[PDB]
Amino acid sequence: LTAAQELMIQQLVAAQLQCNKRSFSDQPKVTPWPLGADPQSRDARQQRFAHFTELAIISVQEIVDFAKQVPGFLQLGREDQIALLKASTIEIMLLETARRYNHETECITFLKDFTYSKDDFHRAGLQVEFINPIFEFSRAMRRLGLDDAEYALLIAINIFSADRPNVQEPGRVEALQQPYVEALLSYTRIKRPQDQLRFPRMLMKLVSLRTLSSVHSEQVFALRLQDKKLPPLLSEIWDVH
Amino acid sequence: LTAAQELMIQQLVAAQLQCNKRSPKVTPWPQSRDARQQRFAHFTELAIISVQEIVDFAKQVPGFLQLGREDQIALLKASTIEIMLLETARRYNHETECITFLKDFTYSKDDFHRAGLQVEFINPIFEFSRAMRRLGLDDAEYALLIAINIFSADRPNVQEPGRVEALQQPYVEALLSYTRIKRPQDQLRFPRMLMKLVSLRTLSSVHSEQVFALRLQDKKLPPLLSEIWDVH
Ligand SMILES: O=C(O)Cc1cccc(OCCCN(Cc2cccc(C(F)(F)F)c2Cl)CC(c2ccccc2)c2ccccc2)c1
Ligand SMILES: O=C(O)Cc1cccc(OCCCN(Cc2cccc(C(F)(F)F)c2Cl)CC(c2ccccc2)c2ccccc2)c1
Repeated sequence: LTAAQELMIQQLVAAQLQCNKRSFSDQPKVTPWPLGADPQSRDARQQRFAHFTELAIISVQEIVDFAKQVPGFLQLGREDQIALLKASTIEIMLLETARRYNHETECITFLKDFTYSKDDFHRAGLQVEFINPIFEFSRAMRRLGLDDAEYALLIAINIFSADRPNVQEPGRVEALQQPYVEALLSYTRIKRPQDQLRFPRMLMKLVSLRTLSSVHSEQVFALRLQDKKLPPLLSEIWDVH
Repeated sequence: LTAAQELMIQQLVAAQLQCNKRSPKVTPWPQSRDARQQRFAHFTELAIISVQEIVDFAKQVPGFLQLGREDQIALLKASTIEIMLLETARRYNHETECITFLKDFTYSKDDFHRAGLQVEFINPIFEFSRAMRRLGLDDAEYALLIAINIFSADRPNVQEPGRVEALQQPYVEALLSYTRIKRPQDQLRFPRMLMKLVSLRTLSSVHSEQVFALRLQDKKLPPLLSEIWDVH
């Protein structure tokens, strides 16, 4: 690896780590999960869903801040930064969620200590069409066994996707993406020099994330039909309105 | 390149050319409402022709008939629109900004609008087409991309995803080696190609939205397309 590729990876990893520290700091601010008689009532379902929207709000805000720290992001015009973040945020959340899936327990751990089973998501009113694919994707991500440098680079590559809607300088976005693809290629070559299909398997995950983003749109659309509104920051990125 | 890999690549290239060479009669291309439905009927029929090619090509991709019938159907259902977009990109002429079906039938961005397709559908297909032309894939690269697209284990309703992924592997290896030997000083060739598979997933959603917009606009897919793209 060149010094510049090493610097680049260190920057992304360190920025990610500041984001994690913020999550740990805000865990005490989150409205506790109802550990109630869990009486299959309408009230506690709303409380679970609301508690989940707060985790999502935390992640959406960290993603905004992380992207300013990604070398090159600030060279794009503000309208393209917005467009790239609009589209890639849900995909980055899915990657960060897969990274926190525990295949042994079949549970996901957000923030510092908040851990959730399949049925926990079901209990917040999320549809099976949403839950099941996210868990499939997470266990697929685990088989690759990505480290910190690999997750971070994948995320940067995801941010600089030139086929997002409303992008005004798509060629420019592709040229900012290329150094990240290059660093991921060189890094995987050096780390597992005898698994040559690892690199293309990682990029295939970018493909899966597009489908999941679609699934997510249908979930939010099912929310509109159920009269469940999202909080302002989430509504701002994901509702058509 | 090993003999097994040359065999497989050549098989795809020759299959692709024989599917093309062999492929009929169509509704004449003719602004009134009768005329909208006309142009639309016309393109619907060109799309059926393409579906027939793709289906015939898939059953000749080594690996495809090793799968159960259910997975065969599931992978074709999902792949068809994506391969069609790939074939459409291939028939884009950069110099005329027009797309040519079947040697002869030629159309511009306007022609697609005059047949009542969303602009939200047309503009992304033309963006993809021209991006695909910059990449300049050769016959082997296209063929191999298509086979890789077919064997995506994450399609809806796949029963044996581990098997589908196992079958995708040798096509991915063959594309890696082909690009290393045929373009040795373009390191990112290979990943740029795989990144088109990402674009295609999103184009697939855009297409579902266009199918949905036909449903509320009282515009019916003909039965062979309906079997693929309508719900229920
Ligand atoms: O944990 C951290 O440190 C920061 C972080 C990183 C990633 C995710 C995260 O919180 C996610 C909270 C759980 N979640 C909420 C959610 C996300 C996106 C949209 C919606 C909504 F629009 F539907 F409201 C919701 Cl409710 C759900 C989670 C999930 C996991 C497993 C099955 C089903 C759902 C999820 C969904 C989409 C993307 C990522 C996670 C905090
Ligand atoms: O010409 C050949 O040799 C065989 C061939 C190869 C590729 C395409 C093809 O048919 C062209 C049909 C044009 N088309 C119709 C269409 C395709 C897919 C879905 C739908 C529907 F769901 F809307 F019904 C339609 Cl109407 C549209 C075409 C297009 C190009 C550019 C802008 C807008 C639309 C297209 C759309 C999607 C995928 C491929 C082509 C025959």
